[PDB]
Amino acid sequence: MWVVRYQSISFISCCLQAFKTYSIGRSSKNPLIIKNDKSISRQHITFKWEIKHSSLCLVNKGKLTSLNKKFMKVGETFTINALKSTIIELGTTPIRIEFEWINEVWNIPPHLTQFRTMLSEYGISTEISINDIPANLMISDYPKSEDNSIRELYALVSTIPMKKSRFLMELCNTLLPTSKTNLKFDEMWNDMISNPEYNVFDFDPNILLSKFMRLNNIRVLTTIKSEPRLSSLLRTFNINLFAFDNIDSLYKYVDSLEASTEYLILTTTDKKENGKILCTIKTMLTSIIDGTLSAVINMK
Repeated sequence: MWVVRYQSISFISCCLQAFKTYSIGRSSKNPLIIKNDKSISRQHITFKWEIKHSSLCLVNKGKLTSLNKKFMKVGETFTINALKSTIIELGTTPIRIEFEWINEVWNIPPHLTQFRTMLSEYGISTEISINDIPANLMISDYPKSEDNSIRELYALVSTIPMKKSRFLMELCNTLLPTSKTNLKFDEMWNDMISNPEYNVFDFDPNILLSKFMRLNNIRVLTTIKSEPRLSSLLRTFNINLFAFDNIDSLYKYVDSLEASTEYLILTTTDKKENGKILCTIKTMLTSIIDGTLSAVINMK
């Protein structure tokens, strides 16, 4: 997303909506007024971007406007590319205006498809396949989520932060139209992003992953042919992952394994059977984060 920010001193910030032609000046008719500076024209500078690749297009309408020390001629068109921030200095006393590209890509559940267009209109990208280039935010409704979902698994192991879906809907419903009405986008974002009632879990991502190390050296034996083929996610935690065509083929292996060998079995279903204890991803996750794994591993 594109954020612009500048400047009783009032810190103003605002999320740039695509295709809208924005403008900074002293004239009241601007979306973003700079007060208290005569070096600032009626309409001093304008800009709009459209759907990396989401570059910003600016055109200087004011007397003094400097980008990285090179000075715009009145009317000159210049652009800012979609790293870090970029600042353009305006006026005699330089008023420093900052344009940041915050490449936000969110992984969302399918029922929230109705919000994708809006999110993209404000530079928040969404995805449904866990794809390959990681996302920075996983919208998830765990524990109210499919029992053999790999999504929470993928994010927990990828230290991607997980937030309830109301976070997504509150952002679109509230802080988006309001950031316009009060030029404090940055404060709202950081309230919403640090507000705990949108958190799925009680610990920071990397702390969550820390609870994932008691796996240590253990055999994980599974009936599940998964999206990012599981073994990948768990190659991280350096764990012997073993897959079987039907729970038959897996029960075979247990007899072959020596006694007092530790294993758990990740199956379609939570239930005890043949003395052994069979669990699913969601139960394994939960026992890990809770620490109650012991009541789920078996030994031979």
